[PDB]
Amino acid sequence: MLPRKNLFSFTSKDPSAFGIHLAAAAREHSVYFDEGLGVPVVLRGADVVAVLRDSETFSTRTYDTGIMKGALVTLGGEAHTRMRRLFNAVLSPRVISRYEEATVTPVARRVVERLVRKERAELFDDFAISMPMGVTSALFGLPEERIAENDALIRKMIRSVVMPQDPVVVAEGRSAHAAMEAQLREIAEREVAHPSDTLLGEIARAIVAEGLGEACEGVVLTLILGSYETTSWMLANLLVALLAHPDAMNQLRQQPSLLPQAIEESTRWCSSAAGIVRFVEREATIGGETLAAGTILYLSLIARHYDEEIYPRPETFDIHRRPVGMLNFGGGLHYCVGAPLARMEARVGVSLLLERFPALRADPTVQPTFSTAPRGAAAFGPDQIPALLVH
Ligand code: HEM
Ligand SMILES: [Mg+2]
Repeated sequence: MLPRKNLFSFTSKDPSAFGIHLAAAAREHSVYFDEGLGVPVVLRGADVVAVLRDSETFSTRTYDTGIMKGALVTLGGEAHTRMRRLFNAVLSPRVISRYEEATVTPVARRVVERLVRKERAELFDDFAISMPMGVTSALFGLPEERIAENDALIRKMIRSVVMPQDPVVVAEGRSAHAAMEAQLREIAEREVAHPSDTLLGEIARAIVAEGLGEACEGVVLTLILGSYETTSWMLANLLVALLAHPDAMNQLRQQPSLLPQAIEESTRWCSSAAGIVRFVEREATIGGETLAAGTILYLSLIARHYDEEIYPRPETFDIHRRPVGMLNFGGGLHYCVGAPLARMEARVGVSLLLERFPALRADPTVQPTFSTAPRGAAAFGPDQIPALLVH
């Protein structure tokens, strides 16, 4: 018997209360069975890093189902190394800067332009969502007239990865996947005679450089599923961090090149990634508790961020902290391959929003709530981001 607690149902109006709560609980026990999640959880940063380091004992087997079967994150050993090299090549710094100029800036400009005559915004709906809706179709040569349809298809895929059990929902994921696959096949087949300038174009060419033909559609769908919702929760909590710290927002105006390190601090102070899951391949012990072969284990990617031994005054948002060793993108073998795109999109989007709305600030009349199921999503974050845009 693990000790048992219910820490993930915690809600609050204070964005830092949950990380405080987890770090307090971790002082009491690192490993505990969370009755709200239904699984054992590892809290302490050192235990989480240790689990992530030992991929042979703690695998990604639980992910290897439905539309995720055989995908990058499910892979270990040599299989992962080979496929990971392909992904790394299509998200390298040259590619990131290329798509900064060709795709993300134009999209960010359009998104921000829409707000220009308005007095208020709810920046989750009006920015955090809008960014990846525009960026994903543009990156992958998907038609503008299908953006809503494809949003619904992707949300259905994502639902199926969250509800691996339910065979109707999985079945709906599977169908949505096949419609996306058909659009993306059609686009990928055109690349042979008419190579494009899109990212889906660089992928089709990288598949050949590694001698694969691994489907182009496959790579693209992995990137879509890994970015489409994550991006919105990262943007959402960046905006929270900025709008909640008018002293910091003042410093950023004075010195715009501080934005990247401000982003790094937003990801420590208010990470959107609550946790990830591992499969215990052979009995092991972590923080003194025994974990039977076959256990499904949840790793907190937040508690480390609030451990005062690692980050002093962790409750305080400091844009000069320059923190490292955050867990928001994971650690080890499966460390997020998309992190360069996420960082860039956050920087580009937010810089454009800030420069366009000198008066941008929190709206004092609405009290967002923070939870680990905001609007049902698998994230940590606010239910809305009410802002004032004028004077
Ligand atoms: C915006 C914020 C993002 C966050 C917070 C996030 C977080 C994560 C985390 C925690 C993992 C590790 C999963 C595990 O170890 O179980 C991961 C892996 C991954 N992420 Fe992200 N990510 C984000 C953006 C993206 C983007 C933009 C892409 C695609 C462009 C993407 C694609 C992936 C892929 C493919 C993997 C698997 C990597 C591997 O197994 O080698 N992510 N991400
Ligand atoms: Mg790091």
